Amino acid sequence: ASKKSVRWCTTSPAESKKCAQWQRRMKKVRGPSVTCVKKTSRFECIQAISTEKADAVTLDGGLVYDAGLDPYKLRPIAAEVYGTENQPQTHYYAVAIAKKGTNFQLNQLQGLKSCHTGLGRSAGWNIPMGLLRPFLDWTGPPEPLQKAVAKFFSASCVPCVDGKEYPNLCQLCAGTGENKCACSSQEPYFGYSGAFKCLQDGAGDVAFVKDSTVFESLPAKADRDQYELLCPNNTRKPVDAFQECHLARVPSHAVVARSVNGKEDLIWKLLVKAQEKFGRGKPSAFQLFGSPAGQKDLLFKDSALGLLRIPKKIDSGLYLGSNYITAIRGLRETAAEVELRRAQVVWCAVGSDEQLKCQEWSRQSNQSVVCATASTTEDCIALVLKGEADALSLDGGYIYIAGKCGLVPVLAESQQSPESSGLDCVHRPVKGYLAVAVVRKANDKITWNSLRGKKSCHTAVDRTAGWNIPMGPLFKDTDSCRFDEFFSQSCAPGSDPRSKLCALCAGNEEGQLKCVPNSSERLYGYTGAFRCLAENVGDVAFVKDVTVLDNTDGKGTEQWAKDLKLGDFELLCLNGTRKPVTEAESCHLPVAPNHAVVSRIDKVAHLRQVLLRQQAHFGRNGEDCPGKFCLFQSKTKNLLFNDNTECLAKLQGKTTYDEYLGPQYVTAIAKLRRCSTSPLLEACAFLMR
Repeated sequence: ASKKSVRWCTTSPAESKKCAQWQRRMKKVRGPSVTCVKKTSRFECIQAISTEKADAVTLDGGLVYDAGLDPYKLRPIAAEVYGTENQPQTHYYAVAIAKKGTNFQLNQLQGLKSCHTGLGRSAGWNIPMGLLRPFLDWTGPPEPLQKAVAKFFSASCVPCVDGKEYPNLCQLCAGTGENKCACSSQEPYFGYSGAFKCLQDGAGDVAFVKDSTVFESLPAKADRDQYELLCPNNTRKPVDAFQECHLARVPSHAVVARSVNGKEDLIWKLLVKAQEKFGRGKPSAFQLFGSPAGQKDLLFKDSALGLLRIPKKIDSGLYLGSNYITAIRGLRETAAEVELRRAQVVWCAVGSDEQLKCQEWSRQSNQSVVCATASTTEDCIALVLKGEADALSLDGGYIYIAGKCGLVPVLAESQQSPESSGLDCVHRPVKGYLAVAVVRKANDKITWNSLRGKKSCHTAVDRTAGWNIPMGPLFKDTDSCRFDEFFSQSCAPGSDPRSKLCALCAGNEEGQLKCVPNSSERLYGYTGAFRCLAENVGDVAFVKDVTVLDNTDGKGTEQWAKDLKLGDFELLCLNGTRKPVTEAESCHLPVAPNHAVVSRIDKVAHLRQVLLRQQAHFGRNGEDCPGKFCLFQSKTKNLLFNDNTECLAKLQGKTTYDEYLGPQYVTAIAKLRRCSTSPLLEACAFLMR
């Protein structure tokens, strides 16, 4: 029955027959135990695996999606690999090409001519018609999508579609006689290359193919320049920019297993060894990837050439991706459900209090804003990645992580600048404080190159300009994460009390907790970091440019911050040189960043207008904030937003995270980030295999 073995699920006697020898050639090389379970559809299999009847089965994207839904909750354990020894691939991008010159965008396709790889195919039919659902005027499932499309496009070529039922969908095809619109290579414009030729010849204005088609059809760059890609943000971009400009991403078929009591490891071990003996390119008379003459793709894809272990963090939604899931949703929901989702905004509250404030703003919003809630900030990003969440305001460290996972900044949290300010904050962009390295002019043997082994003064451990920024481009070159083996002695609150990072710190008026991460530690914060330097302790201090000229000119604190000028201190430029705190715009590390609202490039447009409205009513000058719930007033604890940001300000050029955080900041963080891993980060790095 349920021996110490993986029970694979079969959906046809043939498939069931390959699993027969599959099991036996196994005991012969003492690889793991594999018993088969005869079923009659992957779907039956999904039910089996979920009720311990079986343990594994390999499914395709659409089924991986239904397998992961709330009743079964299976998850992808392994991905098939395609391509070849030199170029292995685990996924590709569905794209939309069109001749350069024409100027329609993705949202302006009504009435044009279309070329499709084939009815039912993924890149040529389901993904682009699922996404363009909002423009179809189609009831839903019962009505033939094919009639909705016949009315959307003037004419097209869709192989496999019914000629005398929907003539204009076969109008542009080129097969002759009884082969026009055929569902095979008999129809010239069939498949990827075919749908593409259909664009080249001029029969259509758009072709729905995948990332590589142009490159396989036009080896000459000169030729390829004549083409453009229609991006999901209604913009056009060159053909080798499919990475940042595609409709969707379709992952390789996957082996699924249950979440709870999945038997994963045992399942992978069986796969690891079987790949080793009967894999691709092995002597074996029986091969995992390959089927007899008639049958095809038994258990696995004949074309497959291996399996990759999928990181545990990834579930069915992360594996599929938001664009893919939306395309699926768009092909099975009602014009109602689709419109509701497209219109409302789901915020991802983090924590209980933040969930509460969100529910509240939900009421006052009249449902314009709705709430999803996670435990960590990372899970919130994951929810927005799989389309279950729409937005979330993040700090720079995470804006980056979301930037590496395909997310883009929507609105920035402009700083209120504390004690009063001025209106028109939606267009007046705050620059964010400049991180800098201040040094005493009474010190000539200490310049930003020659810092190794000097006395350093830090605000605190893991603080934007007090640590993360300097230690970043001051450790990028090397590949060690020993930030303690640099700087003889440093004061960095948040470090081991007895290490060299907590040697020069002060204490609680001397006597109590030393180096402790707070005001309870004299030389702490942009205040103590400047004190640590002012009082000849450290050769350098890392704080904000404003810390110097905002604590000097006999304007500081106690006895130390008196009688000390500004032209008395100095900055530390990456350019090796060094001038006064005045020219800090032309001599500084990077710019600390402001928190920003992050989301999917598809949701940006609609998200921006909804947030500016929420601001007009609940904003700092909102015609309803004092009167009824204030956006920027958290239960004093920075919920959903920072309690002292004036308004959400429009990004003015900066539209990516690279543009936003800045080249210098991305560099410091990057180095830093690869020292302290982010399971979600490696999850995203994997999805780009």
